[PDB]
Amino acid sequence: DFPRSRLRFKEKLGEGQFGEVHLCEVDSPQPLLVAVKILRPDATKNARNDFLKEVKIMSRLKDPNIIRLLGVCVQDDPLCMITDYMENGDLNQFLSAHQLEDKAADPTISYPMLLHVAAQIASGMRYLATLNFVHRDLATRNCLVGENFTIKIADFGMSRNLYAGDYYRVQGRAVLPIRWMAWECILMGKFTTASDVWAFGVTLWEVLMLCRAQPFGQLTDEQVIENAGEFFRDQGRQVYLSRPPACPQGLYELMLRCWSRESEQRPPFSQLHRFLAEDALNTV
Ligand SMILES: O=C(NC[C@@H]1CCCC[C@H]1CCOc1cccnc1)c1cccc(OC(F)(F)F)c1
Ligand SMILES: [Cl-]
Repeated sequence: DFPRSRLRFKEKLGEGQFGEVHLCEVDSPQPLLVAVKILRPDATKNARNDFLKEVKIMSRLKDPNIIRLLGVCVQDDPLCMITDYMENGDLNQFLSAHQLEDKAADPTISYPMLLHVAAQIASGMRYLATLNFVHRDLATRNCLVGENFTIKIADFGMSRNLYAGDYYRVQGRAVLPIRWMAWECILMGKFTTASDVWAFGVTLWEVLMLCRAQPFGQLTDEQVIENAGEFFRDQGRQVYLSRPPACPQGLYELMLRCWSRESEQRPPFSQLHRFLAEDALNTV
């Protein structure tokens, strides 16, 4: 554990439904920067409950490419969660500020580095699958970036105003990231490792687009939901995300397998990782 007195709050990183995140300095660990989530000023009973469960969920997760809990605060202190500061923020903003390098002749990013980024996400999901842990909301907006393009999968929740358009809302219902969701998820509301594979396909599409466009960006929420119906009825009228310019055809055919109607035919994270780390290198 860790005493709240030993933290030096420095600035504000973001706001959540039941907490808020600050960049803090630690002088006497056991100039070290860390990210700390604490209760919001208007902390409710229900919010303290969700905060404590977040700590329990996060305490399961121990992998180089998954966010890790470095510690929590002593019991009689006001509640806190401490994790590594990821200095380049979320992956969506980060990739947005880069463009594909022009090998012929603003920071840039090469195709092999994009593969490297995608492969780390795949490895993190490989780990989650071994725990039978289902993420439920994989997307570039929920990945963090550290030094040297290191990537860690996290989960900000669905409340950030910046990504409001990524979630479909109906009064009294669960909030749904429908443009990342497998057809069975949209129709029946339930999430599996196989639907995480589907979301990974979309996330891989994002990375290869350098996050310059929303998935199915020219279609409405209602058209995206109706597309799930076309997967169900299986009469060849369903549509897919198109091949990104940075994406060679061999890699795109792997993306497409992530959107197979049958869950069993979607590739496991072990195979996705192997392709991204090895096979995709002869397509460079
Ligand atoms: O990520 C999760 N919760 C949010 C986390 C809470 C602790 C304080 C930091 C904050 C993220 C922002 O962190 C920053 C932000 C900016 C710069 N550096 C760090 C989470 C929650 C449940 C399950 C989970 O597992 C997996 F992701 F697998 F779903 C991950
Ligand atoms: Cl948060």
